[PDB]
Amino acid sequence: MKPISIIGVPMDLGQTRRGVDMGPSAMRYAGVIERLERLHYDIEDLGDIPIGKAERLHEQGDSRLRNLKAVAEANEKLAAAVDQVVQRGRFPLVLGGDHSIAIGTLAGVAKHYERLGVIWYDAHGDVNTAETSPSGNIHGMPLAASLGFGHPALTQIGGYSPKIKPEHVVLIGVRSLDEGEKKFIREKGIKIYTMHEVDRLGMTRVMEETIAYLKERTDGVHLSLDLDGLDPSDAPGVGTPVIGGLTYRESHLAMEMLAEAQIITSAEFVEVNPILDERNKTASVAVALMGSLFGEKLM
Amino acid sequence: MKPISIIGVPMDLGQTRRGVDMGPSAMRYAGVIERLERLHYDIEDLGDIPIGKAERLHEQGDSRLRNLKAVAEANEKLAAAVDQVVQRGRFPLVLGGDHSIAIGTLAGVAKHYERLGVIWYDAHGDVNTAETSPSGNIHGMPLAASLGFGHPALTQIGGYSPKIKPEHVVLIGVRSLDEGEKKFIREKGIKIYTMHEVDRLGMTRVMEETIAYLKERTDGVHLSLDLDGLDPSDAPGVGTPVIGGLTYRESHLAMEMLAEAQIITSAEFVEVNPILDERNKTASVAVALMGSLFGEKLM
Amino acid sequence: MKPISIIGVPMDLGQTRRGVDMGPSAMRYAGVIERLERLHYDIEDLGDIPIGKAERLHEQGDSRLRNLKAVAEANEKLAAAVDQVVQRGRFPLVLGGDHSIAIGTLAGVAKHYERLGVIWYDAHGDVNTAETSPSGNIHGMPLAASLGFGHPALTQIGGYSPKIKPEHVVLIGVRSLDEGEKKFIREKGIKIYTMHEVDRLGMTRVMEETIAYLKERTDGVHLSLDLDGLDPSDAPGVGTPVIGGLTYRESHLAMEMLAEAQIITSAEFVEVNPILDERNKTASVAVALMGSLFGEKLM
Amino acid sequence: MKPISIIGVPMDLGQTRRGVDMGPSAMRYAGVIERLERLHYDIEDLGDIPIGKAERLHEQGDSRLRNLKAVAEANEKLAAAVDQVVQRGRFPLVLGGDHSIAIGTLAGVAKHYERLGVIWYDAHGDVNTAETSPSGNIHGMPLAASLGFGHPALTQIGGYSPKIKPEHVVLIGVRSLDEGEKKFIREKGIKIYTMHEVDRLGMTRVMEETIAYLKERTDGVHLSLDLDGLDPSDAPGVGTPVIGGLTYRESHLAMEMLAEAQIITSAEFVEVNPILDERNKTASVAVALMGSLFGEKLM
Amino acid sequence: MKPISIIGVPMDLGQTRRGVDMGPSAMRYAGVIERLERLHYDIEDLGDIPIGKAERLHEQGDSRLRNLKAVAEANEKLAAAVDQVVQRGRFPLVLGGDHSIAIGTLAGVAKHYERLGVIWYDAHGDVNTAETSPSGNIHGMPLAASLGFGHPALTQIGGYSPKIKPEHVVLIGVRSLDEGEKKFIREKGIKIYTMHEVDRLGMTRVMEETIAYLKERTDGVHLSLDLDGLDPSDAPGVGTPVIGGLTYRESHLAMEMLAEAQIITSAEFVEVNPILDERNKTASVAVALMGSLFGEKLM
Amino acid sequence: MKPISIIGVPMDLGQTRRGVDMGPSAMRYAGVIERLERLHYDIEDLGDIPIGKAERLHEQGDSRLRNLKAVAEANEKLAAAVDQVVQRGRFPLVLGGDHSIAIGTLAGVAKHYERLGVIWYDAHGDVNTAETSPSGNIHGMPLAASLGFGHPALTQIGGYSPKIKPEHVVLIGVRSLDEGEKKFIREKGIKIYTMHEVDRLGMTRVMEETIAYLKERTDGVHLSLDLDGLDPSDAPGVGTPVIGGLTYRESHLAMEMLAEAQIITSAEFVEVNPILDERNKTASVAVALMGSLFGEKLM
Ligand SMILES: [Mn+2]
Ligand SMILES: [Mn+2]
Ligand SMILES: [Mn+2]
Ligand SMILES: [Mn+2]
Ligand SMILES: [Mn+2]
Ligand SMILES: [Mn+2]
Ligand SMILES: [Mn+2]
Ligand SMILES: [Mn+2]
Ligand SMILES: [Mn+2]
Ligand SMILES: [Mn+2]
Ligand SMILES: [Mn+2]
Ligand SMILES: [Mn+2]
Repeated sequence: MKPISIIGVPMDLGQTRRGVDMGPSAMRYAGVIERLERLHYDIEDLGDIPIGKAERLHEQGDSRLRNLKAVAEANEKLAAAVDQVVQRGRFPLVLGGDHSIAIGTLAGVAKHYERLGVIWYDAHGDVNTAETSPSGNIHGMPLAASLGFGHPALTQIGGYSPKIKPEHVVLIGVRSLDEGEKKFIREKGIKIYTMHEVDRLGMTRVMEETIAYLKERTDGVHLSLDLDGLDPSDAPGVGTPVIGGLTYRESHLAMEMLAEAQIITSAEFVEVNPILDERNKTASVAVALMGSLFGEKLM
Repeated sequence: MKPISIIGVPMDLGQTRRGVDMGPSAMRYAGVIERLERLHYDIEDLGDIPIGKAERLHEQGDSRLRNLKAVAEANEKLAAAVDQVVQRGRFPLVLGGDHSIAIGTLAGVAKHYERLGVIWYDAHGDVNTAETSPSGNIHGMPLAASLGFGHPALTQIGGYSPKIKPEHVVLIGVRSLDEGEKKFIREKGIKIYTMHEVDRLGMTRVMEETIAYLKERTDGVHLSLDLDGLDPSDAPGVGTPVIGGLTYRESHLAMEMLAEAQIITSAEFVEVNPILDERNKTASVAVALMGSLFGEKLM
Repeated sequence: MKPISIIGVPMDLGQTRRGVDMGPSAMRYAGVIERLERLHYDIEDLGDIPIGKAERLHEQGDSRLRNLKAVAEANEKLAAAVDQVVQRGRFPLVLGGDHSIAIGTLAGVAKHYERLGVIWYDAHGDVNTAETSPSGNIHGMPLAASLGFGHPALTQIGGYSPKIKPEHVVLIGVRSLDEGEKKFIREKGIKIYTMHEVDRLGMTRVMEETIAYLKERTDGVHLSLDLDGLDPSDAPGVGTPVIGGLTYRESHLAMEMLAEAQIITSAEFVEVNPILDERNKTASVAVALMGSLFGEKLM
Repeated sequence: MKPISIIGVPMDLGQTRRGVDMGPSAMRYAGVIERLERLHYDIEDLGDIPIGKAERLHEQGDSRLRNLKAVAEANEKLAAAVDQVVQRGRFPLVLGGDHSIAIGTLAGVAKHYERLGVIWYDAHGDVNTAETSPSGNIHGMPLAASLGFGHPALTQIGGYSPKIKPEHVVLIGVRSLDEGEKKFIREKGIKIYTMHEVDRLGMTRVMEETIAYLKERTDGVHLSLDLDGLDPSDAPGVGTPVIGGLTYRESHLAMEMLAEAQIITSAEFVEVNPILDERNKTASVAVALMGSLFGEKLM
Repeated sequence: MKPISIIGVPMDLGQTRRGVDMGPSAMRYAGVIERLERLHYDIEDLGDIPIGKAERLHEQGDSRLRNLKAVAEANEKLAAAVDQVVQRGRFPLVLGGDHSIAIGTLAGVAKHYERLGVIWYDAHGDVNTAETSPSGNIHGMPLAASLGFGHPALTQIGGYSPKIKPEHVVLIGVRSLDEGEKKFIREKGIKIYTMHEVDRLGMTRVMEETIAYLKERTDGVHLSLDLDGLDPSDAPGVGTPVIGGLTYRESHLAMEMLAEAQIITSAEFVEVNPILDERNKTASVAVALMGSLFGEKLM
Repeated sequence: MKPISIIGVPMDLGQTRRGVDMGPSAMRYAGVIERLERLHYDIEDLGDIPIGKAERLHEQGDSRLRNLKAVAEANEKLAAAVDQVVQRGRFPLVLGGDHSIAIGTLAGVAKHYERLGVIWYDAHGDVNTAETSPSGNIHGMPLAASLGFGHPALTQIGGYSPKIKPEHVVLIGVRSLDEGEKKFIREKGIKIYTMHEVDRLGMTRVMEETIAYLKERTDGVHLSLDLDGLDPSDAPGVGTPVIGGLTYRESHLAMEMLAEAQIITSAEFVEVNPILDERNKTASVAVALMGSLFGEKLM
């Protein structure tokens, strides 16, 4: 198996902080390195991408895009870092705060694939644009931006766009969308398994369908896992908790299936928030999930 | 869609209080009005039904029927209020404390239908009578009384009985019954999905069966939802918590299915107890469930 | 039905204590006696088996087998006590601390059956030997020892070995194994339903398969239930909690199914740890499960 | 186990013959006696119930009820014979032609049970009445009549009615119904697993659900198996073949499950028609199924 | 519902006859008209498209495209007839011999839809071209030709091409392909459920996936059912029987699901061959399937 | 891939002939050579092993072992032939009559492996001994003999015993056993999937479990396929047909799975009986199964 390179991006740049910047530190504390070493991986921790400060009481920036400069600049550096990791033939594993970092991760990865697919495991769709976002928070726009729909500053990160096509994205666990997002998912024809579908189909079927779909049409698959995809009972420490989510068992099963499938070529675990967490529980859950993603088997 | 009229009944009249009288206040605090307005409903909050005080230690009374007078009188007023709401062509949404208020809600509603059905979502069956009740608490007798079995002060509320037939009732989530209640359910032939059946069949099947059953034999359906039907992990703040209940996901799914089905013509969310709740969590869960019942869709 | 005899074994003899010695007391506090009496059983509480003190860091002993003498001696007594209970035609119900006591329980029971089967409900396999155990804790070796694999001091308890054959054991809820344990399960061909299988098959199917399997090849079945088989969210108070376990609902269903099946001829509920418990919750869960195992029905 | 008494009823009394009268003879030829003796049963063959000749043309009668007198008289005698068998503490095994004989079998059996359940394994519902039957054939009315619906001549056989309640009947394999039958099943609330449900659920689940349902509400269960419940590829020799039926494997499985369950207290295998059979194949299939029902195990 | 217009195309134009020209007559004999009338449809039988005689040897023939002129001319007329039926707002139901007629049916239908989907139920893929066909039989090329890959004579029928896009086609029951066909399916990315997938997934899942797939991307769906998709045990009378096919039960279920889905806007049942049939069995099977496709329900 | 060498053994040496001696000829007629050549294999047909005539009545022969000399001598030659094929680095494919030839095939193969596993696909167990056999037919003893149980004449073939260990055998499709055979399977602990297990688990799961089991404990696997493992509807022409068997689809799937698995190192298709076959159907089924076993894929 190829070596892994961890990159942490302690970003918490929404209009107001959510504590997710501490995510990387918490997951490191939970033992992500050690967990992966036990699985016999050659893994390195490149450290963290530097993040600019958020907008003070009065600074320059776009109303419709909170902390656009800092967000874009951080993502530009991440894109470079991720690109290099891939260049070196290593698997990039990005740990983060804001899901906004998916813009940077996909920017560095996508250029290396003809048809890169994406499994967006999240409670939210993240397909807002400056036009549709009620808040202007870029963390609610990473998927749209990566599809080539968003502010120029975000869609062009890495020097190109789009990074992926809508037919190569599969949303899982979604249970919170803005009307514009519903319209977007709908009009762009993005495959999506809302909690409703998981309830009616069961995670095993959802995963089999997802894996088969992407496998038959992509040459690499990126897993963008937002911990809030899980229910707050299992993952209390997240930036924006939403009730009615995926259980740890469903998520653990999903990771094992992806592992077996061997389709994931890059991944990122984001939005861990120590402020709402209980004794680093969520960070530990993230690490266990990474463990399964990377081959850990119960027998 | 027709307008909605909310009626609160802050009743906590068992032998000893359980804190459920604060349920309506908590659900209002959780934003029930606002939640429904966003769905574009013409909704009004009629306020609360006045409740008489509880009897003390050694007052004159019926020990087989704790606080019979106050309970009956409050239910009589509620029946009148509900009746008028239906008269006005509005949907009655009763919020409450004791599940005893079902007697009043059904009294006001039933007379307006030829074959009114009932979905009793609860951890308990509520089919005790003065003869079978170990406690004498009327909150453990609402369903039986509404079916016409029990003591007269309760069965005659609204000026008639019974309000419904056993063949039109479906119990869901039951996991706590007295021997007499098991005998009652059994002898009266009441359809029931205990936690065992939900476990073996899955909520989607349980709801499909329920919806079809009632649909093919009633002209209106009343939803009497006791928050303790959900597991205390999801709904800690209830009058009488019972372990091993329905998850919020199963309940959310159930409400969405009922909404799609369009069979619910009146509803009541009861037994919310702020004293055992965690930061109004259960009240918020009640409101989210109401949201789904009234059309809120995740996509 | 035959009478029940409860035997408590307050053992907490791993290298370092885990608080499980308080398990019997906690379960008695949760009302195990009363619960069973209500089901109309003739039940007695024989009390507790005396346990020798643990060894201190620099004392002569066996590093590969922590507290071997005290563990072996306590199990020898238990075996005798259990044997007598069976002799009297009573059902032995052992309550405990360390799962090591399974050696004693099986020693007293097995000799009374031609083909005794075992359902090992646990988060761990407990099939380590002095050779494979990283810790040397005997509580991680009870199943192997009972199968005749391990150090003579444990395998010979009761004056014989093995107590059971690998084809008559079914592991359920396993999610934590040492490599040697994986090899053992594998090479010995022990039937096992890891959390993965429960996720894919569902508890109803797992239990039907298990019950049918053992029923078609044994003349008695022993249930060795380790509370840590349940998820720490339901059973926080256990010696060695492991995330991703069985829910109380799945476990309650399992017990009801076993009861219906009438195959359990002896049982033991172990590893309850008051130190990590929340208001005797886990002890209460243990008692509710016992209640189901012994006939308690929700309707 | 109790002794078995075989009773043959060579009835072929629809408007026009279907050859099913030869059913008993064919099943005897297929070795039903020998098959059961090998299982170590004390079994006797009481012989055949005498059947009156059918109405031709210039005979006073009714079109709404073909051969009502002969059918009724034969069923009256069968009821008596069956009654006596039960009186003697023996298991009544009726072999037949027309499924109309279920009227007689149930008449003799039911009176000996408080809540007799029925598993109706058939391609048809058999719930027509003189009013709903397009043909007037009584073989299409046995279940309805036994439930107390139909000509008094049929509903009163044995001197009472109804023999069973709708809540204690489970139809399996149904794939051919008249509109009135659909209405009947629907309005009476008879549990039914059409070929659609078997396809979606699988026979193992169908049988587990059926067995549990009846077990939890009856004190005896009668199996009324019409060979046409099986697909004509497995059972070509039947009175009224209908494509899309149960396989021999599903039926064999069902019989094994019922045997395990120990719920069947009486049974009848009917509608075998030598005229459409291939080398007594269907008769042989009936006997193999009876073998499984009575304990024959493949290992 | 809209009216139906049946069109028969008695074509048997492969290099050597297969008897499928008699298909339309056999299906009419099996009662297709009467079957649909009972379902209350306004249906007409337009009769048959005239078919030119086949080349013998010493004529203007083509070993790469057997009977190209007659095949093309017949399909041109069929296209016109189908077009007119659609024009009239009627549902075109084409009955046939060679599956080559799908060229004509799709030519008349497709032009009326933006994104016409196709469910190709067959034992074969029918995606050969003059270049890849070992035989030169056009009946092995209808799907390819309709996708725009084939001789101009076939691809241009109706005055346009292609009639459909590969993303809108779903093959079901395939079990017989030429290497070139495997390459074609593969390279064009046509969704296909071979018998292998049906075996592993089950027909219910195959149909749910298929229906959802096409529904989310087409504005009309054409069903091209080749009776050889069914196993020769159920459908013996077909032009090119292939062992290991779909059962009548799976096919019947499929038709019911499509009916429920309401996605089929045109259909054709082809390749019925009276010469290999047993008492018009296959023709009767076709009619029962049409009955289900058009609303016939077993309850 | 390595070359294949076909060896035919036209043996029909039970007490009375069953026509299976013609099996090799029928499978050759069905095109086994041609089928494999198309898959691009270097394959040779070594011809047939000479078989001695059988005893009549007034001739030397053991009733407990019908035709022991001829059977043993034929198997001795076969063992030699198979041994040499393996020596040459070729895959031995034995075609046959009596399943007794498994003794010879395993004798020639096993010696070349440390832990040879066996998949015994059959309607019968073939584990009788001279002591347990009701008939004395050696064709009902090949598995037992190969396990080292039976007449020295059979157990010692090839100059050694046993050829395999019980832990390395998996029986599939069994549905016909003698009591002694049940005891043998049971006591020796041979893994077995009776038709019951296939019904409850489905062939995909049965095969996955089988493949994994053997793979994790053997260095070569021999497939001993008796055509009677399939249901007589699919494989009518077999020596001893037994109703209720595996479908062609399940068998075809099984072969495809084994092929994918790459675990089969030798194989034999036996018991084909032209006398009960319909137009060489069973022989053609055998060849299609061999085609799948050797790589034939439907897409
Ligand atoms: Mn996000
Ligand atoms: Mn999120
Ligand atoms: Mn209640
Ligand atoms: Mn309650
Ligand atoms: Mn343990
Ligand atoms: Mn444990
Ligand atoms: Mn019938
Ligand atoms: Mn019938
Ligand atoms: Mn075709
Ligand atoms: Mn075809
Ligand atoms: Mn054999
Ligand atoms: Mn055989």
